[PDB]
Amino acid sequence: TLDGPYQPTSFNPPINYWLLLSPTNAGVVMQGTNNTNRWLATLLVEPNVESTTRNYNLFGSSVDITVENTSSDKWKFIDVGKTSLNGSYVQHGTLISSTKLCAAMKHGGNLYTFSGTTPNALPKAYSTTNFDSVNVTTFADFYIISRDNEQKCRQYVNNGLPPIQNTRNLE
Ligand SMILES: CC(=O)N[C@H]1[C@H](O[C@H]2[C@@H](O)[C@@H](CO)O[C@@H](O[C@H]3[C@H](O)[C@@H](O)[C@H](O)O[C@@H]3CO)[C@@H]2O)O[C@H](CO)[C@@H](O)[C@@H]1O[C@@H]1O[C@H](CO)[C@H](O)[C@H](O)[C@H]1O[C@@H]1O[C@@H](C)[C@@H](O)[C@@H](O)[C@@H]1O
Repeated sequence: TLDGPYQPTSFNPPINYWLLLSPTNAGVVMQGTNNTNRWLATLLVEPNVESTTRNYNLFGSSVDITVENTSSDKWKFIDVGKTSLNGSYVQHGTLISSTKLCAAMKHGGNLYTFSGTTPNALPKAYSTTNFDSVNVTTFADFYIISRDNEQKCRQYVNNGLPPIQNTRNLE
Protein backbone atom coordinates (compact mmCIF):
# COMPACT_ATOMS: atom_id res chain seq x y z
CA THR A 1 0.00 0.00 0.00
CA LEU A 2 0.99 3.64 -0.59
CA ASP A 3 1.00 5.88 2.48
CA GLY A 4 0.81 9.10 0.44
CA PRO A 5 0.92 11.95 -0.18
CA TYR A 6 -2.81 12.47 -0.65
CA GLN A 7 -4.46 15.77 -1.45
CA PRO A 8 -6.75 17.67 0.94
CA THR A 9 -10.04 15.87 1.43
CA SER A 10 -12.76 14.97 3.94
CA PHE A 11 -13.50 11.51 5.33
CA ASN A 12 -14.04 9.72 8.60
CA PRO A 13 -10.72 8.00 9.36
CA PRO A 14 -10.71 4.43 10.64
CA ILE A 15 -9.28 3.81 14.08
CA ASN A 16 -5.59 2.97 14.53
CA TYR A 17 -4.24 5.07 11.64
CA TRP A 18 -2.07 8.14 11.91
CA LEU A 19 -2.80 11.03 9.54
CA LEU A 20 0.44 12.94 8.99
CA LEU A 21 -0.12 16.46 7.66
CA SER A 22 2.41 18.49 5.64
CA PRO A 23 1.04 22.05 5.52
CA THR A 24 2.66 24.82 3.51
CA ASN A 25 1.02 27.87 5.13
CA ALA A 26 0.18 29.10 8.57
CA GLY A 27 -3.53 28.77 9.28
CA VAL A 28 -5.93 25.84 9.76
CA VAL A 29 -4.18 22.55 9.00
CA MET A 30 -7.11 20.22 9.64
CA GLN A 31 -10.43 20.13 11.44
CA GLY A 32 -12.87 17.46 12.52
CA THR A 33 -16.18 16.93 14.24
CA ASN A 34 -18.53 14.23 15.48
CA ASN A 35 -21.50 16.65 15.13
CA THR A 36 -22.46 15.97 18.78
CA ASN A 37 -19.93 17.20 21.35
CA ARG A 38 -16.57 17.87 19.63
CA TRP A 39 -15.42 20.35 17.00
CA LEU A 40 -11.63 20.21 16.76
CA ALA A 41 -8.80 21.62 14.71
CA THR A 42 -5.06 22.12 14.48
CA LEU A 43 -3.68 25.59 13.80
CA LEU A 44 -0.23 26.42 12.49
CA VAL A 45 1.67 29.57 13.51
CA GLU A 46 4.94 30.55 11.84
CA PRO A 47 8.10 31.33 13.84
CA ASN A 48 8.52 34.60 15.71
CA VAL A 49 4.93 35.79 16.28
CA GLU A 50 3.96 38.14 19.09
CA SER A 51 0.59 37.72 20.80
CA THR A 52 -1.93 38.61 18.12
CA THR A 53 -5.55 37.89 17.29
CA ARG A 54 -5.89 36.09 13.96
CA ASN A 55 -8.91 34.98 11.97
CA TYR A 56 -9.34 31.27 11.27
CA ASN A 57 -11.99 29.62 9.11
CA LEU A 58 -13.19 26.73 11.29
CA PHE A 59 -16.09 24.72 9.82
CA GLY A 60 -16.96 27.72 7.68
CA SER A 61 -17.16 30.15 10.61
CA SER A 62 -14.88 33.15 11.03
CA VAL A 63 -13.22 32.60 14.42
CA ASP A 64 -10.87 35.10 16.06
CA ILE A 65 -8.23 33.39 18.20
CA THR A 66 -5.33 35.03 20.02
CA VAL A 67 -2.10 33.15 19.27
CA GLU A 68 1.62 33.55 19.78
CA ASN A 69 4.82 31.71 18.91
CA THR A 70 7.80 32.72 21.03
CA SER A 71 10.11 30.33 19.16
CA SER A 72 12.58 32.35 17.12
CA ASP A 73 12.94 29.63 14.47
CA LYS A 74 10.42 26.77 14.83
CA TRP A 75 6.80 26.53 13.75
CA LYS A 76 4.04 26.01 16.32
CA PHE A 77 1.06 23.69 15.91
CA ILE A 78 -1.81 24.39 18.31
CA ASP A 79 -4.58 21.89 19.06
CA VAL A 80 -7.95 23.62 19.60
CA GLY A 81 -11.41 22.36 20.38
CA LYS A 82 -14.90 23.26 21.50
CA THR A 83 -17.38 20.97 23.24
CA SER A 84 -20.71 22.40 22.06
CA LEU A 85 -21.99 23.68 18.75
CA ASN A 86 -21.68 27.30 19.90
CA GLY A 87 -18.97 26.98 22.56
CA SER A 88 -15.63 28.76 22.66
CA TYR A 89 -12.52 27.15 21.22
CA VAL A 90 -9.83 26.36 23.75
CA GLN A 91 -6.13 25.87 23.02
CA HIS A 92 -4.62 22.65 24.39
CA GLY A 93 -1.49 20.80 23.29
CA THR A 94 1.27 22.42 21.27
CA LEU A 95 3.97 21.03 18.98
CA ILE A 96 7.07 23.13 18.29
CA SER A 97 8.52 21.86 15.06
CA SER A 98 11.39 22.33 12.64
CA THR A 99 9.82 19.85 10.20
CA LYS A 100 6.41 21.52 9.72
CA LEU A 101 4.65 18.16 10.21
CA CYS A 102 1.90 17.19 12.62
CA ALA A 103 -0.20 14.07 13.06
CA ALA A 104 -3.36 12.73 14.69
CA MET A 105 -4.78 9.26 15.33
CA LYS A 106 -7.89 7.74 16.89
CA HIS A 107 -7.09 4.82 19.18
CA GLY A 108 -8.86 3.29 22.18
CA GLY A 109 -11.48 6.02 22.21
CA ASN A 110 -8.71 8.60 22.58
CA LEU A 111 -7.44 11.14 20.09
CA TYR A 112 -3.63 11.24 19.91
CA THR A 113 -1.55 14.14 18.61
CA PHE A 114 2.14 14.88 18.88
CA SER A 115 3.26 17.43 21.44
CA GLY A 116 6.55 18.82 22.66
CA THR A 117 9.51 20.08 20.65
CA THR A 118 11.08 18.23 17.73
CA PRO A 119 13.04 15.99 17.56
CA ASN A 120 11.66 14.77 20.92
CA ALA A 121 7.92 15.15 20.29
CA LEU A 122 5.72 12.30 21.49
CA PRO A 123 2.10 11.21 20.99
CA LYS A 124 -0.18 12.27 23.84
CA ALA A 125 -3.83 11.37 24.32
CA TYR A 126 -6.98 13.43 24.61
CA SER A 127 -9.51 11.40 26.60
CA THR A 128 -12.24 13.82 27.69
CA THR A 129 -14.75 11.86 25.56
CA ASN A 130 -14.81 8.97 23.08
CA PHE A 131 -13.37 10.44 19.86
CA ASP A 132 -13.82 7.39 17.61
CA SER A 133 -16.52 8.98 15.43
CA VAL A 134 -14.74 12.32 14.78
CA ASN A 135 -14.20 12.90 11.05
CA VAL A 136 -11.52 15.00 9.35
CA THR A 137 -11.18 17.63 6.69
CA THR A 138 -7.54 18.14 5.81
CA PHE A 139 -6.33 21.43 4.34
CA ALA A 140 -2.85 20.09 3.55
CA ASP A 141 -1.40 17.09 1.78
CA PHE A 142 -1.18 14.11 4.10
CA TYR A 143 0.03 10.56 4.64
CA ILE A 144 -1.68 7.55 6.23
CA ILE A 145 0.40 5.35 8.52
CA SER A 146 -0.89 2.40 10.55
CA ARG A 147 -0.43 2.29 14.30
CA ASP A 148 1.59 -0.88 13.64
CA ASN A 149 4.02 1.50 11.87
CA GLU A 150 3.81 4.25 14.49
CA GLN A 151 7.60 4.42 14.68
CA LYS A 152 7.69 5.65 11.07
CA CYS A 153 5.25 8.42 11.90
CA ARG A 154 7.28 9.48 14.95
CA GLN A 155 10.43 9.49 12.85
CA TYR A 156 8.89 11.73 10.19
CA VAL A 157 7.24 14.16 12.64
CA ASN A 158 10.51 14.63 14.48
CA ASN A 159 13.11 14.45 11.69
CA GLY A 160 11.39 15.15 8.36
CA LEU A 161 10.06 13.35 5.35
CA PRO A 162 12.29 11.63 2.79
CA PRO A 163 13.44 13.79 -0.16
CA ILE A 164 11.49 11.65 -2.65
CA GLN A 165 7.85 10.60 -2.83
CA ASN A 166 8.73 7.00 -1.80
CA THR A 167 7.80 6.82 1.86
CA ARG A 168 6.10 3.53 0.87
CA ASN A 169 9.56 1.98 0.47
CA LEU A 170 11.59 4.12 2.92
CA GLU A 171 12.16 3.56 6.63
C1 LIG B 1 2.38 0.56 24.38
C2 LIG B 1 2.55 1.68 25.41
O1 LIG B 1 3.00 1.43 26.48
N1 LIG B 1 2.14 3.03 25.08
C3 LIG B 1 1.58 3.30 23.76
C4 LIG B 1 0.07 3.56 23.87
O2 LIG B 1 -0.56 2.35 24.22
C5 LIG B 1 -1.60 2.60 25.12
C6 LIG B 1 -2.93 2.75 24.38
O3 LIG B 1 -3.23 1.51 23.79
C7 LIG B 1 -4.01 3.03 25.43
C8 LIG B 1 -5.39 3.15 24.78
O4 LIG B 1 -6.34 3.37 25.78
O5 LIG B 1 -4.02 1.98 26.34
C9 LIG B 1 -2.84 1.92 27.09
O6 LIG B 1 -3.00 1.13 28.22
C10 LIG B 1 -3.35 1.95 29.31
C11 LIG B 1 -4.65 2.71 29.03
O7 LIG B 1 -4.42 3.82 28.21
C12 LIG B 1 -5.29 3.26 30.31
O8 LIG B 1 -6.56 3.78 30.01
C13 LIG B 1 -5.37 2.13 31.34
O9 LIG B 1 -5.99 2.61 32.50
O10 LIG B 1 -4.07 1.72 31.63
C14 LIG B 1 -3.39 1.09 30.57
C15 LIG B 1 -1.97 0.74 31.00
O11 LIG B 1 -1.64 -0.53 30.49
C16 LIG B 1 -1.72 1.49 26.16
O12 LIG B 1 -0.52 1.35 26.89
O13 LIG B 1 -0.48 4.03 22.67
C17 LIG B 1 0.10 5.21 22.20
C18 LIG B 1 -0.56 5.57 20.88
O14 LIG B 1 -0.25 4.53 19.99
C19 LIG B 1 1.57 4.99 21.90
O15 LIG B 1 2.13 6.20 21.47
C20 LIG B 1 2.35 4.45 23.09
O16 LIG B 1 3.58 3.98 22.60
C21 LIG B 1 4.61 4.08 23.55
O17 LIG B 1 4.95 5.42 23.80
C22 LIG B 1 5.90 5.56 24.83
C23 LIG B 1 6.17 7.05 25.04
O18 LIG B 1 5.08 7.64 25.70
C24 LIG B 1 7.22 4.89 24.43
O19 LIG B 1 7.75 5.57 23.33
C25 LIG B 1 6.95 3.44 24.06
O20 LIG B 1 8.12 2.84 23.57
C26 LIG B 1 5.83 3.33 23.03
O21 LIG B 1 5.50 1.99 22.80
C27 LIG B 1 5.80 1.63 21.48
O22 LIG B 1 4.81 2.11 20.60
C28 LIG B 1 3.52 1.58 20.78
C29 LIG B 1 2.59 2.20 19.74
C30 LIG B 1 3.54 0.08 20.57
O23 LIG B 1 3.99 -0.17 19.26
C31 LIG B 1 4.52 -0.53 21.57
O24 LIG B 1 4.62 -1.91 21.35
C32 LIG B 1 5.90 0.11 21.38
O25 LIG B 1 6.80 -0.36 22.35
